[PDB]
Amino acid sequence: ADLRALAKHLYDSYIKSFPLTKAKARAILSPFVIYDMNSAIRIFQGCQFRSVEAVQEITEYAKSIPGFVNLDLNDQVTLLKYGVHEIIYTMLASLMNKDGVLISEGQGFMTREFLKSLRKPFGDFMEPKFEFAVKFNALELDDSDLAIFIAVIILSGDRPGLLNVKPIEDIQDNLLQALELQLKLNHPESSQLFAKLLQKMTDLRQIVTEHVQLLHPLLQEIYKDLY
Amino acid sequence: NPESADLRALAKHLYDSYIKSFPLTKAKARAILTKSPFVIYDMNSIRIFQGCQFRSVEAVQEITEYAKSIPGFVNLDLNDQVTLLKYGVHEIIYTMLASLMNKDGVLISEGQGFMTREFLKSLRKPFGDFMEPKFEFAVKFNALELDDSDLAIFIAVIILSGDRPGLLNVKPIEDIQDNLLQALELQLKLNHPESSQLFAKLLQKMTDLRQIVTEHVQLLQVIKKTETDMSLHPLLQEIYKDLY
Ligand SMILES: O=C(O)[C@H](Cc1ccccc1)Oc1ccc(-c2cccc3ccccc23)cc1
Repeated sequence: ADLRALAKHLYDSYIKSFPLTKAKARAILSPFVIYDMNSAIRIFQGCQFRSVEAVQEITEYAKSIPGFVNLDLNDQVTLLKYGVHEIIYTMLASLMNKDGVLISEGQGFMTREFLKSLRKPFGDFMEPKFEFAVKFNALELDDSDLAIFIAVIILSGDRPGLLNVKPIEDIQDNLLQALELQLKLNHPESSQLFAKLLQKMTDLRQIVTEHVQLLHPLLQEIYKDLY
Repeated sequence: NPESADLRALAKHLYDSYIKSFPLTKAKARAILTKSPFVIYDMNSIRIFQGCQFRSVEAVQEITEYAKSIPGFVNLDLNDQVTLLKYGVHEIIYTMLASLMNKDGVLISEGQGFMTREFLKSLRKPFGDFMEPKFEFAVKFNALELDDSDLAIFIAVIILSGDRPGLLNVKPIEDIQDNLLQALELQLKLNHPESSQLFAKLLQKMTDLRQIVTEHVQLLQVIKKTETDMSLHPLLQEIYKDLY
């Protein structure tokens, strides 16, 4: 059918857009372990720099989603604006376990306790994403499921200020069918995977809103607006 | 298929419990909105907020009665019963509230009145924005064209969520929600054969549900201290105490 072609195309584009896949993360999870100060504001700013990296990679991945480049430009702008943060957290889950997260494209690993011990502002920076990551990682998704999931996420017709919702929901419809079939084929004995996955978007958005809540002139200019 | 039959029996039980638990259903509300209400559209007729607290508390009682009928719920560990009710009852209040709203206003007083959206937008201090997020949700949610038989399973699903903060025995809850989600899927396929992937879109609406409740929590924090003379009910106070 159409849905396996769509799923293979999306998987191939995910492999090509994202250097460090979930499979490689699971493989690792040897990295340099950062467990304390001997191994503040530098960690937070580094996370924002990695985030701008990732925004660029995600936008490139979005352009490969069939139909997306054809949409009205304002609607592509606002879909990426509100989608990239939820996708960043979805992809960050791939790099985490209960004890820490892999950083630096897989060569480092920083511990959850070292992150939890930072001074007042930065001590809760990461803790909601660890709490979420444990739940999301319990779904035991792999890369081919995530490739379709994040596309679904990008094609969300509820973002405020959308000009033309109809083609976007049409595409998300195709994607949703493709995802449902992908999860039936890959996870036979995972009874209601589709529904549980869609439920996870509620925690995704709650993370995003809480993180928005918590939040050199040329550098200031590069790393403003898209977080 | 033999399993679809079991899901049908579950759906029928849930629907029957819904009808028994909520005196004013979506069907009656729609019938009244299209036997006719008195309309309130300006002052000529703080008080409204206390009315909303009285109705909220009554809704909490009705939803607790419904919850007791969801198969398995009363057999759960009493602490998880308290946690699920604490985290689910407001999502359910806004869900059922959408049934009573259209673009222009909302039914009040057991259906005998209708208060206009603009009037509710014109209220003083930080009260003008009380109903707006609800009207904005209601317009999108009513667009799904759900009926009582769909809603009855949906709100059960909303109660039995295994990601609620602080649950002890997640396993029985995810088993119940798995069952309820199969039941809802079947019901929506049979009852709305032509609406494509309605199940996915309904499940996606839970996101806006949670955004409504967390924004209402903030607004509540801003409301209670401006007017130290205002009063909050212990039931709602205890539901909001911990939270997020
Ligand atoms: O959240 C809920 O339980 C309901 C939901 C709901 C929405 C619409 C119609 C019916 C019910 O909203 C409420 C919002 C406000 C107050 C309230 C009343 C009196 C004094 C207050 C002082 C500080 C804060 C809140 C106060 C009660 C319920």
